Order: sequence, then structure tokens, then C-alpha cells
Amino acid sequence: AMIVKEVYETAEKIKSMEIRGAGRIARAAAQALMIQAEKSKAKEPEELWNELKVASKILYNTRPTAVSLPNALRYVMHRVKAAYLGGADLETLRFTAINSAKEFIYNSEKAIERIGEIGAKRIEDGDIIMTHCHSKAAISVMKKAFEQGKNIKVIVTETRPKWQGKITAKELASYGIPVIYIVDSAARHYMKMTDKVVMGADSITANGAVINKIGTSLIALTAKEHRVWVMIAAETYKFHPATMLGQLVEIEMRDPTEVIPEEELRTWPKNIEVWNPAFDVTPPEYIDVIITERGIIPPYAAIDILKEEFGWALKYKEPWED
Amino acid sequence: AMIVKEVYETAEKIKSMEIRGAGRIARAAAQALMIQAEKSKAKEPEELWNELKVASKILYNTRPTAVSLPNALRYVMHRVKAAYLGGADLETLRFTAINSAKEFIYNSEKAIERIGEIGAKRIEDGDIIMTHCHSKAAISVMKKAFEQGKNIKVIVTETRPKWQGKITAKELASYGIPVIYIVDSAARHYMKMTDKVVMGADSITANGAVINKIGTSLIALTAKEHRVWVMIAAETYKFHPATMLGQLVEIEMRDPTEVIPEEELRTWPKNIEVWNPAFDVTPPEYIDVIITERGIIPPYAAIDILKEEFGWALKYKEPWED
Amino acid sequence: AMIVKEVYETAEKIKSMEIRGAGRIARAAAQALMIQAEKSKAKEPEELWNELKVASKILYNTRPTAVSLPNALRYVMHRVKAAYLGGADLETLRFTAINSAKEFIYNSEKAIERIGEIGAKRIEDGDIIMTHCHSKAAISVMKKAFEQGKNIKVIVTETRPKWQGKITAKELASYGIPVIYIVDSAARHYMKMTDKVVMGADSITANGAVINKIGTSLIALTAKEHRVWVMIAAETYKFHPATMLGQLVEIEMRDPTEVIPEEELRTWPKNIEVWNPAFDVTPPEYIDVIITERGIIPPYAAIDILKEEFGWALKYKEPWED
Amino acid sequence: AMIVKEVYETAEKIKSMEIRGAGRIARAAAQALMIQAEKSKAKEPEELWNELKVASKILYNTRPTAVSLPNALRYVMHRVKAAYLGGADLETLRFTAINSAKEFIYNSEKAIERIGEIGAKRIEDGDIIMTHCHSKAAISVMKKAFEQGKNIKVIVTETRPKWQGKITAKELASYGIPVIYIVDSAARHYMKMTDKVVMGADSITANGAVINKIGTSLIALTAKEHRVWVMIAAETYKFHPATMLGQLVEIEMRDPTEVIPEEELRTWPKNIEVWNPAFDVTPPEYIDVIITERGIIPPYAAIDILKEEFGWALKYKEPWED
Amino acid sequence: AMIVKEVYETAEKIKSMEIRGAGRIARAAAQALMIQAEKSKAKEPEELWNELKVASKILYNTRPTAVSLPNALRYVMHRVKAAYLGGADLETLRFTAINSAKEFIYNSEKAIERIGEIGAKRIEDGDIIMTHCHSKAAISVMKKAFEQGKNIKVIVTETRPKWQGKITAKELASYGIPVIYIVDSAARHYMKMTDKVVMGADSITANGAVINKIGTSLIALTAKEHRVWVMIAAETYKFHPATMLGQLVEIEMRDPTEVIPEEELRTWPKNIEVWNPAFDVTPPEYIDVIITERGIIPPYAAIDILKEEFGWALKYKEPWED
Amino acid sequence: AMIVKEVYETAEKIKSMEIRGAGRIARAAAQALMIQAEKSKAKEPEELWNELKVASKILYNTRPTAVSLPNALRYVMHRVKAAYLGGADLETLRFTAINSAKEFIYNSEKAIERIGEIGAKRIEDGDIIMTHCHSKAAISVMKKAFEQGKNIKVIVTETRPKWQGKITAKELASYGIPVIYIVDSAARHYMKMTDKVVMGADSITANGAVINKIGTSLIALTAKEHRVWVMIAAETYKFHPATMLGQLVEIEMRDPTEVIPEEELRTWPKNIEVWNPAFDVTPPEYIDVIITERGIIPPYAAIDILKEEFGWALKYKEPWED
Ligand SMILES: Nc1ncnc2c1ncn2[C@@H]1O[C@H](COP(=O)(O)O)[C@@H](O)[C@H]1O
Ligand SMILES: Nc1ncnc2c1ncn2[C@@H]1O[C@H](COP(=O)(O)O)[C@@H](O)[C@H]1O
Ligand SMILES: O=C(COP(=O)(O)O)[C@H](O)[C@H](O)COP(=O)(O)O
Ligand SMILES: O=C(COP(=O)(O)O)[C@H](O)[C@H](O)COP(=O)(O)O
Ligand SMILES: O=C(COP(=O)(O)O)[C@H](O)[C@H](O)COP(=O)(O)O
Ligand SMILES: [K+]
Ligand SMILES: [K+]
Ligand SMILES: [K+]
Ligand SMILES: [K+]
Ligand SMILES: [K+]
Ligand SMILES: [K+]
Repeated sequence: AMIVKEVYETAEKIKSMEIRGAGRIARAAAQALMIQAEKSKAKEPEELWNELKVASKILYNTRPTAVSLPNALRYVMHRVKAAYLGGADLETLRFTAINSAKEFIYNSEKAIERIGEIGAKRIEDGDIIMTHCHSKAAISVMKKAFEQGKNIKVIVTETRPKWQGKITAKELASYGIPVIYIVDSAARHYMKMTDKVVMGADSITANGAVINKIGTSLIALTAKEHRVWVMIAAETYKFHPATMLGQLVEIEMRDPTEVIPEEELRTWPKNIEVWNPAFDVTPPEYIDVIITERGIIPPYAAIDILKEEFGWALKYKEPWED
Repeated sequence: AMIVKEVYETAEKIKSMEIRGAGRIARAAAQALMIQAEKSKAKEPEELWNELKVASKILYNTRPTAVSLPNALRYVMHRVKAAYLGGADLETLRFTAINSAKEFIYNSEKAIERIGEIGAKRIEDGDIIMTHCHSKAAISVMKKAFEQGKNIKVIVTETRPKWQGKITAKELASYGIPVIYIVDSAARHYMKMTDKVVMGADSITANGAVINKIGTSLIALTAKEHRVWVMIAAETYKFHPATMLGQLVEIEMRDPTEVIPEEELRTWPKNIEVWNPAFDVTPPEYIDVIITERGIIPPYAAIDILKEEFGWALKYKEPWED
Repeated sequence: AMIVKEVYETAEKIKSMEIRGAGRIARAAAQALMIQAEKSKAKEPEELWNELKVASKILYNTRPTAVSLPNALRYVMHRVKAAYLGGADLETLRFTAINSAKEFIYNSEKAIERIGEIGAKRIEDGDIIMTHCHSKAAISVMKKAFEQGKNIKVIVTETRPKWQGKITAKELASYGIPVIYIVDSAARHYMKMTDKVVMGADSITANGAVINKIGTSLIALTAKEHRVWVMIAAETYKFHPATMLGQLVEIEMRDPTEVIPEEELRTWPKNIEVWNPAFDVTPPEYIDVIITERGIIPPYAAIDILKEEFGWALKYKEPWED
Repeated sequence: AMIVKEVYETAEKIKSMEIRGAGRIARAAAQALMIQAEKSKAKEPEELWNELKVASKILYNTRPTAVSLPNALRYVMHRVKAAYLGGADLETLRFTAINSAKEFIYNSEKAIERIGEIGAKRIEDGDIIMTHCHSKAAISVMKKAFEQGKNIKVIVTETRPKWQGKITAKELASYGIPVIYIVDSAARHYMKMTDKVVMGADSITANGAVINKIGTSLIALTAKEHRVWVMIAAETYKFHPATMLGQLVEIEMRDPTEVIPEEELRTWPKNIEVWNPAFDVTPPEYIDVIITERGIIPPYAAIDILKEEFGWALKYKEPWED
Repeated sequence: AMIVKEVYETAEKIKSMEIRGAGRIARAAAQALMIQAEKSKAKEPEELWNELKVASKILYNTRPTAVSLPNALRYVMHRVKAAYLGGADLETLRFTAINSAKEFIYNSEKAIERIGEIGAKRIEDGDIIMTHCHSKAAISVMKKAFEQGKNIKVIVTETRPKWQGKITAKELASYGIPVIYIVDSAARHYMKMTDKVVMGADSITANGAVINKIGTSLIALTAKEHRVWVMIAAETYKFHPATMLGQLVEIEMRDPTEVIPEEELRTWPKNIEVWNPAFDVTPPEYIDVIITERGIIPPYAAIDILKEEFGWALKYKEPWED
Repeated sequence: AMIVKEVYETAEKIKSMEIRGAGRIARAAAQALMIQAEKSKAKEPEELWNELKVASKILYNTRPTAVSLPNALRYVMHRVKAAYLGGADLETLRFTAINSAKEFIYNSEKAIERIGEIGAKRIEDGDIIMTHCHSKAAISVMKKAFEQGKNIKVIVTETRPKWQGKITAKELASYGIPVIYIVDSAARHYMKMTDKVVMGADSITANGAVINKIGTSLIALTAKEHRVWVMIAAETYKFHPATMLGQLVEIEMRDPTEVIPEEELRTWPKNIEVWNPAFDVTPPEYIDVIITERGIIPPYAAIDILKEEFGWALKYKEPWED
């Protein structure tokens, strides 16, 4: 029992994609556990422990694909679970949760600035960069490159069905960056004039595969075809612990109405099924580098990032369950 | 100088894409010349000849890329010009136009049917077929395969920006064919479950390359990647004769507002440019077969088709020129 | 309805693969039509017609995959048919069938010796050559080159399940050509030391694909991987005219007992299915040349062989049909 | 110089392949070292040392290719050696050897059951899986996934020349897993209908190459061609430490009579050589993952498995050497 | 007996490469037979027939690789041989040779202008074109493109060992074309900034392979890697008749001193062999188009150019031999 | 301010390529700092420190691309700076420099030897090896393989523009190794007869890419094309640490006159530009192994080498900076 408004409203805003982008989802989730601990009227520590377990279950059960979300939850609740089981009283527990979530948030913010600085060294003056969807990590790189006086242009793919490309196009243009907007279908047509591709990630697997917005794997295919470097800009908390032990990342199937509006789809024949995967999977061979906040790695070093940050927790249960 | 309303109206409708599809555009243009000839008020054959040349020009200057259009005009106008030059009187010239236009129309209808009968033999029971845009020729293949009692399913790509996949989805469904509808970005994600690709063509070049709806070349790339047969259904008048002598096909750049609607687009800053190519070009190494009315060829035999039907004409100027 | 025993024996020996290899099968079918003509006890020219038609159907319904068989029955029966339809009397029909047979049979022998001569020029002193199955056309190339005193070695893949590779190993060893015999699985391992690959063909399609003994496509694939020339030695009567009109070649599935002897298989459980495809299909992009009796072609010129020698016959029914 | 008969029997049964498969061979060598320790009649701790050293050399000189065998002898003898060199007395050495054996033997069994559990997560309901040879690690993956109630089918390649594929077909059929049995040559033909490929390993090198039964590289190659995941199921003790210092793995060449029975071969001429390589080598770029008991790695992380578990031992001589 | 100075001096100037480039060699050879017929002091036709046979033998036996040479010789001597065997008297024979050689020369000149016009349509404004060696055909294309006001730049590879790149670089610069000169080794480094590759040919095979200056096949390899169109500019008389019947083109091995000067090479150890192939062979898959004077073909249509111009003469002896 | 003549002279000789090869340049730079420290007239440690910083800068500003140079300077200067900052007196600082420089030199000599011992194990009896430029590390491999009695032959590419293959040819010949010497353009022509490629490195990046003599990347491309192992012999100090944080390696553009001599070049028009990159970059997918002093790695493990030796240093400024 007993969860605050902010937890529920955040969960609904993740589901509906009013809060979106794997990094932002992650911070939002940490932010929500932070408000539950702030506002909780719990008296006992075991009461609050149980509230935070249940806030965490609600937040995890929103969108499955970007592992940034459970890694945020984990980051807070490994520390909440240790404090609680160590024998922390109420206010010690409240501070552990509140602070762990402030920690993760700040670190996510810092990781992205840093990804931008690292990645922008791989951008050269005159570069035409093609991007996909709307990824804060990818945009940090492009923004920094432009602030360094590299005269760049970005090809923004519209990113059907949900139009994330429109966000990207206005954001980059607002920083002063020349933009070329095209449909997703025009990616091979314009790969010849493209020098660099920069995209984000929702989950990165142990073998180096990249799960990112539907279409990503196509752009990467034709980038390889043309020898255009595919650079994936991605925080360490995009990497997927459980792929270490064989798990496949779930691909989120979103509502048909995102593709065909309700007003039109109801008029269509029964024998047409609309299928709307929100993500696809790009194989490591088509990735040049993964730019984390810890540096440039080849895609196959994803196992090392995981071995050293996340491996230890795979013998344990999730820090929010019974 | 004295041009019937039908010529102008056909022209407006081709430009606007109310009349669309390479094959249909070509028939509409014959038809238009047919009608100018039926309804001409001319008294001398010279006067009719002039109206036909001028109508031909109007029709040519509508859409560049689908060569079926100029080939239709040529079919009619080579015959009209040979009659005029050979001394024909007003009524014999009228008839040569009228009857030439009809022969093209009739031949076009028969060729789409025959293509269906031929391509269908390459479709097998249980096949999943992916297609792109709305191609009458490709549909004839799927439609016939289904009528032969092969249980097929078609993956239809929505085809941005103009949404031609909607036409295709609803049309195939009307015949009883199950459809799976997806965004263009999802073609690689679903290539693994696809057994055949079947698309159409606006122009085929001397070396075997296929100009078709923007996005076609991406679908073929990932099809090759996966060893899925790419079959292009396409009539002999889709073959481009000026490429035998080095010409490159012009790619139509259509209005930004087809991508981002007018309302929205004017709210955007200058430094975003919307680019809307209506076609791309697929190399012959990514085509398994071209299915024409005369049979199955590898794409490299495009030169043979062009030699034995269109080559004779490239010593002469255009049959509508002064 | 009065069919000589030789036709029945021939059909049965084609079925059991006692008579095997695509060219030899073809010659044996012509041979049977020849003996049916010779030994007939037909009063009328219509009684002979009817026997030949019936013998043809029996012979056609033995093994489907190697088009050689029907191209031979065609060669005879096109001529027998045209004779009977110009009102030929009896012994004029009998001789037509007898002399169409001999003519095809002799032209087969000449085409194979000529393929040798043309093919051997692409073999170079020292060459190591890998082959597959037992192909008399492939063997002619290898034998002639050794006769030219080029020092060659042949890698012979054993060719499961029916062990054709043993026939080849002994045949070549009998001309004094050193043989290296290996399992099929070992083709990649030895492809590094291989200089040329030379195989036969059962059917060759209009886009250049080559249907040949199960395994052939695997050898071709790793040959391409290593840039080893794949050379296909194939008479004109291996080219498959029905593929010009969209047809797909059928892949013979032979008895599971060829893989697991009947004694052993009956002891195995029901939930193991044994599948025994006798042919597979190699794409044209992995074939460097086809060596015919008319010359060397790229695989994609199969359509020209077909056009110029068989394309006429497709607009009519099979010559042995009613 | 006093070696118990069990060691000699074990060596001979490893040579004749009555005991086969890389993990089982390893366990049988540890088992033999264990029985030599148990049954020894050695007075001194140096007489036991000397017997174990000698037993080790005998066991090492049976089959070279599967590094499992020496990694097992190492595991025991590193510990037996360190004991004897710290002045251990007799029954302390005997127990060390006895308990190093049991410990390796049990850890082998656990690694294989864990590889099952990790591997099965990458199999999906409906999957068709191709394998090669008979690998207990590969089989554990397949068996566990069927135990999870995923409906799978396994394509089993017969694996010439020694027919290991028969052992696999019966083993899987015995757990109620539908089997499709085919010749090795047919792997490309059925790769289109295959969803996952799962094979074992005899040795795995420092750059990620996988040495496994002859044919394995061919399956991997056409799997890559078709974008079918190739998954290698391999205990840590299959990784080859000497490859870290440049060594190449030796490929066992076994008796020509395994290919052609002795009866038939003696009738064949001298100028046919029969070559029988028992393994081949697959490059890492064709391997999607290696499934170890410690997790899922990209093939290129083989060097980290080696570094962290064996790199120490390379600076000394083999533990059984003088 | 009895050959003029000009025949011998031309033969020596071909050998020494003072006359070079396959087209020019060809015209020079025709020019030489033309002077032998002009200046011959022969009295009988059979005398002159025999002089021209022997002039032709001397000219053929200079450099083997560019088939332009024997096709020039053939073009003259098919016509000389027919006139002579038809019963032509002296002056009829003299005129046949003189005129046939003037014919070939003029046609070669016209073919190159025409290749330039055709090819230049495939060059687009702003194009950076990479070329290799010095090819008149290739230079016609580039020159014409520049005369059309297309603002181009050419990357000229120096073309070791004989520095033909220096000729190319000065010739293009003298017409006004901006040039970038690089070593052969820098071709991949600069393929990313390259839009089009244009090279010539010495011989083109029946299957579409292109034999051209050593290095050509490398540039073509990396052009394919990057999707840069490889366009081969080549007269019909570059196509190689005898590859129709299996012949491999001979690759000319030129003197070691061209690579290492005599003054230096004499000082080098015996165990160093210098190898100097003057040409290599590019496979058809890396060629986009062959631009002949008859139009754009795919590389695989080389067989058609040969079938229709040269096929007929392969049943005959060379028109200069006994 | 007070710099010994040896520092300046070393600097001139590095720029001029009298001292050349990445490994030798690095030793020459340690050596130079060694000598400045031996011969300094300084009295305070501060004065010596300043001379060492200034000499370091002079040495750094010679050639950019081979990172071995800056790594050598760092090895010395990290140790010198830690001593200076930790309060060391004049003589203890002198000694730290002198002895640090010697340790680098000695370690470099030992590492080349060890690389040879390791790489040689990957060379097999009868191997043909192609190499490029003059690499001490690669030569150590070939030299050792030969000394082990493997009959090898080396194809040496001349390496324009500076002709480094001459050095390599004569050096390998001096050991008794047969050499085949070729122009760079001939690498694809001779790749079919090559068994191994063995080249060196100037810099290796975090993602595994190899910067080496211009032309290296072409040889590796066609090697991959042909399944010939590309082995890069290269010391740990060839690994580039600034690439871990996104830096791209600068490619040295050297003087036009190295390509075209001064005499000739001034006779050329303005509108020719000579471009002379001394390096190109080879992607990691085209490298089989890197052979370092610590063993064989796949190229993607470049990050591991960089992490465990150089990563610590990238929080600090350069140890020669103020
Ligand atoms: N759902 C998933 N979860 C994790 N990895 C995946 C998933 N789907 C595909 N992959 C991996 O991503 C790549 C897909 O390659 P392909 O199937 O060849 O497109 C491979 O490296 C797979 O291991
Ligand atoms: N000397 C030659 N004469 C004719 N064709 C050749 C010759 N050498 C190679 N080829 C062809 O050129 C291409 C060479 O491809 P590869 O050997 O894979 O480089 C193939 O299409 C061969 O048929
Ligand atoms: O795939 C998406 C968006 O998914 P959605 O819009 O469906 O959330 C983004 O590229 C990543 O999540 C990374 O973005 P960031 O770098 O901003 O985390
Ligand atoms: O596939 C086979 C034989 O199959 P099978 O044994 O099943 O008939 C041979 O490669 C071809 O028939 C060609 O042989 P030839 O060149 O002798 O026509
Ligand atoms: O290979 C060369 C030169 O060989 P070389 O210099 O050894 O004669 C040229 O590219 C062709 O011969 C075609 O040139 P063109 O188009 O001028 O015929
Ligand atoms: K590009
Ligand atoms: K598929
Ligand atoms: K080979
Ligand atoms: K598949
Ligand atoms: K380019
Ligand atoms: K090779």
C-alpha cells in the first residue's frame, strides 16, 4: 500500500511517451523514487522499504526495452536495500534513497556532457552527420562539435511512427546547426553525401548488439555498405546486465494507432494487422565505436563495461523484490 | 496552339499525383493524346500535328522520373510523325493517333496481367512477401498467386511521405489477402520472416539498375543481406532508352509540404531544409529478377530489352520536337 | 498403349539411378524413344504417334529435376509431331523419331567433348581443382587439361548420400590424374589450396542460377569467399526453358533410405524425419563462367542461350501432349 | 614406470574414439589420473609423482586437437606439482591428485548444465536449430529450451565421416525433441528455414576462432550469409592458452579408412589419396556468441577468458614435464 | 622476305613503349600495314599478300596483352585475305589493305570522341573523378565533362612502374582540369572523397573481366567497398574474341629494370627476384558500366558485343597465317 | 633554454627520415633525452627539469603520426616529473631521466624480439608472406620463422614514395630469405599466391584500427577479400592513448617533392597539386591479429592494452607541459 501521486503520474507519462528517451526515462524514475521518500508519511523503516519496493515495481512495469530504467531503479535500491538490511532507521533510509537518486541523476547529466566532449573529437570540420530518432547523447556530440567551430550539418530522419525527428530537427536548429530533414526511406539515397552517423541507444548487449529506435539497424546497414562510421553515443547505464546470462532484450510493441490514427484504422479491413515495434537490433559488426562517458570502445567491449559495473549483481535478486 | 481541356487536366492531375503509378500515368498520357485527336477542330494535317506536338510537351513536362510517360508519348508520336511525314491527310492522321494511343493502352493492360501470371509462378505456398509503395505490376503478381490458392501474406510498408502503402494495404485486403502493415524503418526488423520481396519500377537503366519509390533501395539492400529474392515486376516500357547513351535518370524532388504539412512548416526556422526525393536507385547486384511481359530476366539483360525495342529511336530527335 | 519393354526398363533405371547424370539420362530417354520407333508394330502413323507420346510421358515422369531429360524428349517429339501434322505416312514418322534420337545422342557426345576443349583452356599448369558429384561435362574439362600435359590434381568430394564422388575418383585416377578424396564437410578447409572449381549442372535457369547435386551451392559459396573461380560445365540442353515464364525448378526428394539404410532406419523413432534433397540451387553471382558447347558465358547470359534456342517452343504445349 | 592398466585403456579408447567429444575426453583423462593415484603402489612421494607425470604424457599423446584434454591434465598436475614441490609426503600427494580429478570432473558437469541454462535463453518458441557433430554443451542448450516448453525442431547434420550426427539424432529424439536429419552438403539448402545454429567446440583461440568438427566452418559461413545467429556452446576449458603466445592449433588427420572402409580402399589405386581432417577452423567474425559457464561473450573476448584463467601458467613448463 | 623500315620501327616502338596505350598501339599497327602496302615494290598480288602476312606477324609479336593490336591487324587482313582469295590483282589488293587500315584508324578516332560524349553524361557537376594509368578513352570522358562546364577534379594515380600517371596529369591540366596527383598506395585513403572512377581497358573478356594496367583491380576493389561507380571507357575493339572459346588473356611480364634501374639492380642479392606484371584483371562484379562507342553496357554484356562483332571469325585461322 | 646539439640533431633526423620506423624513432627520442640529462650543465633541479621539458617539446614537434614517439617521451618524462615534484636533488633527477630512457630503450629491443618469437609461431613451412614498408617488428617475425627452418618467401612491396621496400628487400635477403619485389599496385594480383600478410604499425586506436604506411589499408582489404590473414606486429607503445577519449590520429602530409622530384615539379603547372599522405588507416575487421610483446590479441582488444597501461595518465596534462 501507499504510494504518492508523483510515482503514478510519472509511470503514466513514461507509458504515454510524454517522458521519453532512455536517459530521461531513467532520471524520471530515480526522481520518482526520490519524491516517494521525500513525501512518505511512513513511521517505520520497514514500512518505507516496502513503499519503495512497490514504487519501483510500478516504475519498472512501464516500458521494457531501455534498460536505462531498471538500472536507475537498481542504482537507488541496491543502496536502499543495503542500508535497510544493515539496520538503518527511518531517516537513515530516507536519506539513502533520496541521495542515491540525486547521485544517479547528477551522474547521468555529467555522463552526457562528457559523451559530447569525447564524441565531438571524432567529428571533423565540414562533416555532414546523419542521425536518427532523438537522443540526448547523440545531440551532445553534435552540439559540442558545433561549439568547437566545426561547420557541420545534420541529416535528421523523421523517425516514424512517433516523429521524434521533429524534436531533433528543432533542437539542433535552435542551437544554430544547419539541418536537412528527410524521410526514413531516404537514408541510403543520402548516405553517399554523409560522413558520419551518430545515434543513441536504449540497451546494449553483452556481445555488443545495439537496441535503439526502429530503423536504426537499417541506417547502420547502409552506413557499413558505404564505409560511413556508425558512432553510438551511450552512457554505461545503457548496457544490459542480464544479456550476460543469456537473456534477449524484449522489443516493445506499441499501439497500432500510433501508425494509423484510430479514426482511420477502425475503417480498415480485419485482415490488415498493423505491427509497431518501437526498436530494432543492430549487430556489432556495423558499429564503429560506442562512445561512453568512460571513453571510446569498440562495440565488442560492451562485455567489459558490464563485467566491471554490473556483473556482481547477477547472482542476487532484483533489489526491489521478495 | 489549340489544346483540349483534357490534355491540361491530365497534366495537372499527373503533377498533383491524383493520377499516379508509372503504368497509369503512361496510359493517362496516351489517353490524353487520343482525346486531343478525337476532338481536334483542325482542318489541315499540319494543324493537328502541331496540337499533338504541343500536347505531347505539356504531358512530358509533368513528372520526369517514370520513363513510362515519355515512352507512351513516343509510341503514339513516332507513328503520328511517320504518317504526317509520309503525306497522310487530316483523317488518316487523326486515326493514326487515336489508334496508336489505344494500342499502347491495351498493350499496357495486357502486359500487367501477363507479368502477374509469370511472377506468380515464383511465389510459393506459405510465402511472406514484402512490397513497397503501390505498384500495379507487383500487385498483379501477388493477386494471381493468391488466386492460384497459395496462402500468402503481404508485408506492406507505409511508404512515406505520401503514404502509398495505404492504397496497397486496402487493395490487397479487398482480394482476401492478409496484410501486415509497417513503417518503412521496420523493413530490416521484418526481413528475417520475409520469403520474397516484390516491388515495381518507374525506370530501369541499361546496366540493370531500378529507379523506384524512395526507400526501395534500402529494402533491397537488407533483402540481399538476408538472401531474400528481390523481384521487380515491370513492363518493357519501364526500360529507359536514353541510358543506353549515358544519360542518368533525373530524380524528382517534390514539395517539402508533402513531408511536413504547410501549417507546421511555416512555424520552422530557415536553417531547417526539408528534402523530399520521390525516388531512389537500386543497383542490379541487389535484384534477383525483373519480371516483364516477355518473361523473367536477370537485371543485366535490361540492355537486351532496350536494344531490341528502343535502340533504333536514338539516332532521331524526340518525335514531338520541331 | 503398345509400349516396348526397353522404355519400361529405361524408366525404371532412371528412377533407381542405375542410369544417372543429366546428359546420360537425356541420351537414354532419346535411346528409348528410338527403340520404341524401331520395334513398333503400328499399322497407322497415328498408332505410332500415340505410342511415342505415351513413351515420352513415361520417361518424363521418372526424375523431375534435370531438364536434360525433357529437352531430349522435346528435341525428338517436336520433329515427330511436325511430321505427323503434315500428314506424314508411317515409315516417315518412324524414321523421323529414329533420326531425331540418333541426332540428339550424337550432338550430346560432341557437345561434351567440345566443353572439354573450351573448359581446359581455363585450367593452368599446376592447378588444383575441386569438383562435386560426377559430371561428364566437368570431367571432360579435367581430362582434356591433363591430356594437354598440365600437371593438375583433383579434389573430389565424396558427394553424399549416393557416393557419386567415388565414381569420379576412380574415373580420374584411371586417366592418370592424381586425386585427393575428401568428405563434403571438408570443402572449406581445402578451398585455400584449391585454384579452380569445376562442376556440372542439371538445370540452369533464365537468371543464371544453377541447379546441381546437393552441396554444390556450399562449394560455390566458400569458393566465392576465397576468390576461387567457379566454372560450370554445361551443355545447352541443361538450360531450363520453362524458367523463362516464371517457373521454378522442382527439387527431387529421394528415399530416406539412401541416407540411413532400411535396416538401421526401422529401429529409429518416428520423431526423427530424414530429408534427402538431391539437388540445391546456386546463385549466379557465385558462378564465374558457364562453359557450354557454344562457348564461355557469364552466368547471366543463360537467358540468351534460352532465347535463341528454346523461346519459340514455349508458346505451344508439350509436344507429347494431346 | 608402474602405470595401472586403466590409464592404458583410457588412452586407447580416446585414440579409437570409443571415448569422444572434447569435454568427455577431458573427464576421462582426469578419471585415469584419479585411478592411477588410488591404485598406485608407490612408497615414496617421488615414485607417485613420476607415475602421474608419465600417465599424463601418455594421455596427452592420444588426440591433439581438443585442448580440453590438456587443460584437464593441467588442472590436476599444477596442484599435484605444487604439492610435491612444497615437500608433501605420500598420501597428501595421492589425495591432491585424487581430489583435483574429482573437482575438475564435477566442475565440468556443472559448467555444461549451466551452459544449457544460459544458452536456452537465446532460443525462442518455434525456433528451428541446426547443429553439427554431437556436442554435449550444444545439446544441453537444446534440451533445456525444450524443457522450458519452447517448441523447437533440430536439424542434425549427419557429420561424416564418423557419423556423430546419428548419436545426436537419437539423443534428442529420446528427450521428445523433433529431429530433422540431413547430409552435411544440405546445410545451405536448409539454412533459409533455420533460425539459430548451435554447435560445440574443441578449442577456441585467443582471437576468437573456433576449432570444431570438420564442416563446422561451412555451416557458420552460410549461417552468416543468411544472418542466422551462430552460437557456440563451450566450457572455459575449451579455450586454448598456448594460442596466446602465437601457437597454432594442430588439426588431427585420422585414418583414411574412416572415409573408405579397409575392404574397399585396398582395391583403389595408389594415385587416389584420401585426406581425413577431423576438425576445421571458423573465424570469429562468423560467430555471434560463445556461451560459457561464466556467461555470454562475443567471440573476441576469448582473450579475456584466457588472460584471467590461464595466462599465469604459460611462463612455466607443462606441469607433467621434467 | 621484304619488309619496309616503318614496319620494323613501329614494332620496336611498341616493344619499348614509346608507342603505348592500347588504342594507339592498334592504330600504329594499322598505320604500319598501310605503309608496307603504300611502299611495297611487289609485282605480283601473291607477293604483296605474303609481305603483309609477314608484316602482320612482326606486329602481333610485340606486346601480347592488349587485344586492340591483333583486332587492328585482323580488321585490315580479313579484308586483304578476302580480296586476295577473291582474285584481286595487285592494285586492287594494295588499295584493300591501304583502305581497310585508313578505315580502322578513322573509326578508332571516332569511337573515342563518341565514348567521351556518352561517358560524360555519367559525370555530374562537382565530381571528383579518380583515374589510373593513361587511357585516351577515359580522358575523352573527363575532357568532355569539363567542356560541358561540369566543375570537376581528377585524382591521378602515378601508375608505377612506368609513370603513365605523369602523362595523364599534364594532359588534363593542359585542358584546364584541376588535378590531384597521388601515389598508387593512396587510392583507398582518397576513395572516400571520390565520386566516380573512370579507367580504360586493354582487353575485355567474354564474361566481362577487365584486363588493364597493374593496380586497376585494386582501385576497383576499394571503389566497390565504398560504392564509387567504376566506369571503364573502352572501344569495341578492346573486347577479346578468343576468350569466347576458353582462352585466358596472357599477362605481359616486363623487364625488372623498369622497377629497379639497372645501375641499382645489379648491386642487389641474387635471392631477390623483381616481378613486373604490366596488367591485372578486375572481375565484372566491380564494374558498374563499360562505356563503348555503341553505348553503356553492363560488364556482363561483353559476350553480346563479341557475339555480334567477332564471333564469326573463330571457326577460321588468323587472317595472316598458313 | 640550454639544449644539447644531440637533441636538435635527433629532431632534424626524425623530420628528414634519416631516422625512421616508429620503434626506432621512439628509441632515438629517449636517447636524446638521456643525452641532454648526461651532458646538462644545470645546477638546480629546476633548471634540468626545464631543459628536459623543452627538449621533449622539440622532439614531439617532429613527426605526429607514430605515437610511439610521444609514448617514449612520456615513459621518461612521467618518471622525471614525479621525481622533480617529489623533491629530488639535481643528481637524483639526472639519474631518473638517464635510467628511465635506458629502460624504454631496453624494453623496446626486448619487445621486438619477443614479438618475433610469438609471431613466428603463426608462420608455417612453405608460407608466402607479403609485407609493406619497412617494419622492424614485422621483420623480426619473418626472420625468426626462417631461423626455425621454415622455408618462407617474402613478397615485398616497394612502398612509394620513399621506397622503404628497398630496405626491407635487402635486409631480408641478407638473412638468406628469398624475396619477390613488386610495385604497390600489384598486391591484389599477387594476393592469390600469398599465405600470410605481416605488416607493422605506427599507431593503434582504442577500437582496433591500425595507422600504418600509406597503402597498408589496401593490402589488408584485398587480403580480406581473399581470406589471407593479416597480422600486425606491434609493440604496446604503438597503442594510442589519446584515442580512448575520442581523439583522431593526425595523418602526416609530407613534401610533394618526395613524390615528384624538385627539378621536375617546378616544370609543372599550378593546377596540379601533389598530395603525399605518409599513412592510412586500416579498420579492425580487416585484421586477424595484433602480435604484441604480451601476446596475440584480436584488434578489438586494443582497448584492453590501453586501459591497463596508459589510461591512468589521461586525467593529467602532458608530463612535459608547464
Ligand atoms: N532481442 C535481442 N536481444 C539481444 N540481442 C539480440 C536480440 N535480437 C538480436 N540480437 C543480437 O543482435 C544482432 C542481430 O543480428 P541479426 O539477427 O543477424 O540482425 C546479433 O548480434 C544478435 O545476437
Ligand atoms: N588471364 C585471364 N584471362 C581472362 N580472364 C581472367 C584472367 N585472369 C582472371 N580472369 C577473370 O577475371 C576475374 C578474376 O577474378 P579473381 O580471380 O576472383 O580476381 C574472373 O572473372 C576471371 O574469370
Ligand atoms: O531509441 C530512442 C528513443 O526511444 P523512445 O523515444 O521510444 O523513448 C533513443 O535513441 C534512445 O532511447 C536514446 O536516447 P538518449 O540518448 O536521449 O537516452
Ligand atoms: O548432379 C549431377 C548428377 O546428379 P545425379 O547423380 O542425381 O543424376 C551432375 O553434376 C549433373 O547431372 C551433371 O552431370 P553431367 O555433366 O554428367 O550431365
Ligand atoms: O592499360 C593501359 C596502358 O597500358 P600501356 O601503357 O602498358 O600500353 C591503358 O589503360 C589501356 O591500354 C587503355 O588506354 P587507351 O584508352 O588509351 O586505349
Ligand atoms: K559517404
Ligand atoms: K528470410
Ligand atoms: K585458393
Ligand atoms: K533463416
Ligand atoms: K565516395
Ligand atoms: K591465398
